[PDB]
Amino acid sequence: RFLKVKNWETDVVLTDTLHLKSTLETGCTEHICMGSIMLPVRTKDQLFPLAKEFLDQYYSSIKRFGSKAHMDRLEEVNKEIESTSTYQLKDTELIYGAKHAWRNASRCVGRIQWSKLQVFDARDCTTAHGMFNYICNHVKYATNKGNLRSAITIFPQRTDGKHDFRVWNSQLIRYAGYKQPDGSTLGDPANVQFTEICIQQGWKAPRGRFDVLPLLLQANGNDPELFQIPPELVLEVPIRHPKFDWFKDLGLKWYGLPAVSNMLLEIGGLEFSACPFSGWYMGTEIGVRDYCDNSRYNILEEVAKKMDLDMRKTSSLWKDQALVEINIAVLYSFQSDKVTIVDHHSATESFIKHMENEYRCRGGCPADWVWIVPPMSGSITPVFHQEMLNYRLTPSFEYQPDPWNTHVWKG
Amino acid sequence: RFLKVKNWETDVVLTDTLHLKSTLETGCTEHICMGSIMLPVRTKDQLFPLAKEFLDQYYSSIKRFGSKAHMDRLEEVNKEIESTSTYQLKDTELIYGAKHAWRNASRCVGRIQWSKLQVFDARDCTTAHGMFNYICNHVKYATNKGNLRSAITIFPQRTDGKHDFRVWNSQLIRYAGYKQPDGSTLGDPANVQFTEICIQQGWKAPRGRFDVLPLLLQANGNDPELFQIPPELVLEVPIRHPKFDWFKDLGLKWYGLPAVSNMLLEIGGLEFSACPFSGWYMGTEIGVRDYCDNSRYNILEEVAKKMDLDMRKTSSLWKDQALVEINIAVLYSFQSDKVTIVDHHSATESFIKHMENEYRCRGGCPADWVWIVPPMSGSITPVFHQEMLNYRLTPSFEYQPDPWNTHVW
Ligand code: HEM
Ligand code: HEM
Ligand SMILES: C[C@H](O)[C@H](O)C1=Nc2c(nc(N)[nH]c2=O)NC1
Ligand SMILES: C[C@H](O)[C@H](O)C1=Nc2c(nc(N)[nH]c2=O)NC1
Ligand SMILES: NC(=[NH2+])NCCC[C@H](N)C(=O)O
Ligand SMILES: NC(=[NH2+])NCCC[C@H](N)C(=O)O
Ligand SMILES: [Zn+2]
Repeated sequence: RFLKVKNWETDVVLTDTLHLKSTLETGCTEHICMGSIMLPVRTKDQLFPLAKEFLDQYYSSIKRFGSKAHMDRLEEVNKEIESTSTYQLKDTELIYGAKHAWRNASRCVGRIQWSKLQVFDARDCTTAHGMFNYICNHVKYATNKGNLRSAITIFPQRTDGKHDFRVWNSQLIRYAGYKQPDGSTLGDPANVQFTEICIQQGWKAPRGRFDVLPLLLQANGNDPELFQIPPELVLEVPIRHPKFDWFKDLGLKWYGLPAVSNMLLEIGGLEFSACPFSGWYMGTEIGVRDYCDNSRYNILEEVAKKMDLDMRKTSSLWKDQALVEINIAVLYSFQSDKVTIVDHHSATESFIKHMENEYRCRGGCPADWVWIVPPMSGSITPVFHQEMLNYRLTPSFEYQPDPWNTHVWKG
Repeated sequence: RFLKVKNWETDVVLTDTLHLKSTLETGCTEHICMGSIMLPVRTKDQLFPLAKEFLDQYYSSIKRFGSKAHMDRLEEVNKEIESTSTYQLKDTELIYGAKHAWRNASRCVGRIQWSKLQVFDARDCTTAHGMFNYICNHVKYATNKGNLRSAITIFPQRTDGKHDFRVWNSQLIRYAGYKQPDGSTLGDPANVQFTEICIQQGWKAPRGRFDVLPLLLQANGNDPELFQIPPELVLEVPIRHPKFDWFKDLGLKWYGLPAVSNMLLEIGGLEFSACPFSGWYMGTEIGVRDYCDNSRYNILEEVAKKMDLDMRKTSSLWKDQALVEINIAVLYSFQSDKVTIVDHHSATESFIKHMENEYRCRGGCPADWVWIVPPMSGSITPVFHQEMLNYRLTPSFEYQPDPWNTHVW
């Protein structure tokens, strides 16, 4: 069955067939849509099928479907599964898998870059210190002195679920958050719980507004260990405004490398629980969400005062005016320091081209409108006017429970 | 069964049971979400259950579920259907149904006012002139000299599909759109077509930027007729800026009464194909969408120019800067002339309050996030952080084919 999506600003209509290759569920039903809900070990029995589907997808991609190599590989994997209850991916398959998990990530607006992902194979890693070393190398490679390069580091896959590798941080680089006894929060409120865990594990917190958190790494199911990322490897950008000189006085800054590190990467049934990946920021992530969310740094009021805006009534749109300025500042500061970053207009325009290309060459592009449309100026970006279909393809990136909720402490 | 929705800014969690009474489909399936797609006569056998469902909910609301009156009514309607192959709602039922259709409109952010809807029963209507009269009265009543009042006028229900009442305009009051020789478009591009169908009908068009279109009314299935709305009944607002004295020079204006007229109202299986309704504007509808959409008035560049902003590269956010000033202008203009209007911050805050009331008093509130979150400053409004469940409840307002693609002169 064919499904069509229309762009209401350009009348361009596209046909989606790729959704037929989707077997996973969305969370919605014929009677209800859960499109705005944030969060809507395997056995041989179930592993064989998943491996085959994947290998079939892989061999078709290299134009070797049905070849001897394809058949030999399928036989080899099946023997290995029956013989060990699992199987190891070849390097080529891992790279293909990682790239496609990105290509299939419906919430990511930066997918036009999917094929250029640098994949670091850390499957030979066995200890927390080893993990730290791999992570430091990823950060330095990806940061590339400001000329950011997309990358992902893949640690050993899950086996019995009791020997998991996990990066307890939600992002490799992030600022600590501290709940004060007067009820206020110093730093980033989003990371208060994790910061408390770090302190308990022994981290000596400098209790500032922008303290880079330490890495809390778990290897082979052991208790996590603390490590400090070499400061020389953490690139930060002081935020200033091109017209307002008092902006710099707000004492704001952010890190240049966004590296999600708490997701699970699934490839051919295999589960990679520690797979930190990084790209580069879209301005609004920082300027709109990290700085202006009421539950994050929440700087709107202060910026509004400095601008001497009429804050007596919302209809003055003081919040909106300030939001724009803060976002102009974030983009300007990053550009001035030559640290890669993309504004939402540029990012969304590129996503539309990528999407159309994907329909034509792949038969579709699963996309989550709720996440794709920028958190500011929605309708003045092309994606707002673009109908999208959301469905789950594999390989894929999945959410997983925070480790502190499930880890069996060994002492 | 029971579903929970969380607000990530307030951590508040609400439980939804109301979705269980859902009947219609959503467009989605367990393998695919069509949440962002704009567009995802009955027989006696089909009607019977629908009527029962409605009366059952109506009587339950007045606290007399399973009463003699309830039973009698169901039996009465039951009989009427068997004979006339349909039935007539009592006035009380018509009012209850219309109010609930609004209550159930998942794409409406202004539902906190749902119970105050004024309903004008125009079922006794029979001609295009009669319809024109009813519409004029609705406009005057709703405009109320700028102190807007919500209202809906309900014309005769569907019978056989060959005797349908329809308002061909998409809104009671909208501006004309003409295709210039310049290749460009004069007026509102969204109505370029409908405009043509009217100009074709003899409408002498002033061919200006903002020309109030004429009503094209269809009664009892006959072909439609034209009518000019008394200019004294159309409240318009000149758009100026609280700081950019030059803004007014732009020469822009918008009407104060937003009145959707191309939808179909379903109550107890009965279909009301002509049911224009009006409320009042949320600022962004005009400032962000009507003025800044690329396929609408598309006025960003021009405004950014006058503001003398660096339009060389997108990263200067000139588009965003201008967008905000404009929207400040709309709210200022309307407020200056005492014409009801609500900003997106106030409107979304009220919707959150409404959702909570609805959850505690009805077990839920169907809502389409894609439409509820305003087209600008999304995450700066509380609804952005609010998980919502979208489902179809009845009575309801449904989309319907433009008549000029079904009629037959
Ligand atoms: C190259 C630059 C990249 C840009 C500009 C980009 C942009 C974005 C943005 C704006 C979001 C939403 C983030 C949020 O709201 O928290 C996102 C989500 C996502 N992206 Fe990307 N991305 C990039 C690279 C990557 C890479 C390297 C991968 C994977 C290898 C990826 C995987 C994902 C996934 C899985 C999500 C959803 C994460 C979640 O659910 O929290 N992205 N991306
Ligand atoms: C009184 C103030 C009202 C406010 C502030 C309000 C606000 C809104 C807004 C902002 C939208 C989206 C419009 C768009 O993007 O095109 C909308 C849609 C809608 N509203 Fe309301 N509304 C009001 C009254 C009404 C009334 C009186 C009814 C019906 C009795 C109603 C039924 C609906 C429906 C069915 C939609 C979706 C229409 C579509 O699909 O195009 N609204 N409303
Ligand atoms: C409840 C709602 O789904 C939630 O607030 C949303 N979060 C996000 C979103 N979009 C992005 N990119 N990131 C989010 O965290 N859209 C909506
Ligand atoms: C494609 C997408 O569904 C479309 O652009 C949208 N239109 C609208 C929307 N929301 C409102 N209120 N009105 C629209 O017309 N959300 C998204
Ligand atoms: N563009 C990216 N790679 N984003 C990753 C998510 C980062 C997160 N949204 C933040 O603001 O820190
Ligand atoms: N608030 C309302 N009643 N809106 C009805 C829809 C009007 C439409 N969005 C417009 O800008 O013309
Ligand atoms: Zn859905």
